[PDB]
Amino acid sequence: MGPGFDFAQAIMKKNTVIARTEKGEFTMLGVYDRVAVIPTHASVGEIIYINDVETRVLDACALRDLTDTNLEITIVKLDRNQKFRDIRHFLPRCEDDYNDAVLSVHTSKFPNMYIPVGQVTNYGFLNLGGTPTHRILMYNFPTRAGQCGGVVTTTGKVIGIHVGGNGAQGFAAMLLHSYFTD
Repeated sequence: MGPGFDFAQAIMKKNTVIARTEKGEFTMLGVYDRVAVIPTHASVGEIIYINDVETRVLDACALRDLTDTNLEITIVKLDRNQKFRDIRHFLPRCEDDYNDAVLSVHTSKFPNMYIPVGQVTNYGFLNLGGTPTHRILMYNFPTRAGQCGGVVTTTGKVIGIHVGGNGAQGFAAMLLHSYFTD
């Protein structure tokens, strides 16, 4: 409808796949080459389904901060025959608050879904499903089961991936440029 949804759509159409693990279907953001991200609660193994095709996982790393606290981001390298468009220049360098964000989801259940979630707070610490978690972004939208792995954007920036909610608020793990240096 506007430049927010325009930027979100541009990311969804070229930089997302549908990932299936034994824990369900997730929106999965491709970042560069064969490297993507997914919530750590997806429990990625040696094999994953990418758009319903059996795919070997070449590497997977559940990120933690230097306090050894969960970040809820898993970086996955896929044995795929095709690279993602490199979107690392759209990643923030620092932890921040944002205005006017969009959460975008693409699964079998929720194809072509875009949610204007509004103001995003640098919330920080969250007890997420019983697990102490750092670098959490919060937005005041009643997000539901099916939205995990959803991409949070502003005009010009890819800022996080949706990892949970409490029925009134939704929570995203930050994406930082420093996670994807090579």
